[PDB]
Amino acid sequence: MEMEKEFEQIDKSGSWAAIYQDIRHEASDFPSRVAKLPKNKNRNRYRDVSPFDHSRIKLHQEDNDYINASLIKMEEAQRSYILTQGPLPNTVGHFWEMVWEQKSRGVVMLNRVMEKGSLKCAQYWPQKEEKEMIFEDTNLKLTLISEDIKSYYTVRQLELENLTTQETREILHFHYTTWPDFGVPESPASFLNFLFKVRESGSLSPEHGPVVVHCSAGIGRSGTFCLADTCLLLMDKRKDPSSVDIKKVLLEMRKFRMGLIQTADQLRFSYLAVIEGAKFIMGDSSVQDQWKELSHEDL
Ligand SMILES: Cc1ccc(Sc2ncccc2C(=O)O)cc1
Ligand SMILES: Cc1ccc(Sc2ncccc2C(=O)O)cc1
Repeated sequence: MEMEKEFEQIDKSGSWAAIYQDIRHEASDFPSRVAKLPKNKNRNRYRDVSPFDHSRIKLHQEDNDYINASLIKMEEAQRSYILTQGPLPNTVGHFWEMVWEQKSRGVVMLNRVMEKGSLKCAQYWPQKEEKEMIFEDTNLKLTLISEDIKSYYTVRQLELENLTTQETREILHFHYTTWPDFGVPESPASFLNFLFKVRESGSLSPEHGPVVVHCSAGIGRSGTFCLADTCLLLMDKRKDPSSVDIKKVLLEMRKFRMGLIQTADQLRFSYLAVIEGAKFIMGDSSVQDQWKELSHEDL
């Protein structure tokens, strides 16, 4: 079926939980043996969220090459993403090692450091220009260059230096700051405006390594971001945009990391985002300005 009318048909029939459970039943199951080795227990935030062996990102280190991160490679859309958990106190150095080794330009963060009164990830970037961070275990230095705070998100320019070779690179940090502690946003307008800002930066483009995207576990909000981006790109590439099947795309992405999209509410929100985003793309270029306005990002 098409998307927008399949959407109204699930709303009127109130069957989002059943649709989502079907996806869970059909999703791939691949081994994650490296994640479960005892030496890696303090490298995993959640015991039930692990990268598959076949798609996990390897650190270029001979002692322990493990990080909780997966390469999602979308062949028809010609986009790749790295999805990872929020860094832990003992993995912030591994996190920036991965960014360096994979030649990423951008990092997309979809959570706040504290949510629901508990820590959801480490403070892994510097908050003041004059107070840089040094990661001694991986020999990297990280400096805040500039920060632009908007109403729904913040963009930061960061400098990452490999202290071994004295090479430097500019990394862009895209921080969506307004996802609610419970549930999903009422309108997808600010999330879509954010996605378009990441796109406009070059961070998703083939001349760079894959974008690194995370939330707390790296499967829920993170899955919503890459699912919406890939579906919109396929609608632009194909002769028949109504042939894009969001459930089939999600199952393809779940071949590369378990658990993407964590609730039926996140599934419904992903449909909403793709539906509204397809109107702004067209050919309606003006819709982009509309999203920006409706997002009230200023202040
Ligand atoms: C490796 C790297 C190089 C350059 C930059 S940007 C910059 N650096 C210093 C002053 C100003 C800027 C600016 O972009 O205005 C970031 C990272
Ligand atoms: C064990 C575990 C912990 C956390 C997560 S993320 C999550 N969990 C439950 C609902 C929603 C989300 C979300 O994606 O926001 C997944 C698994």
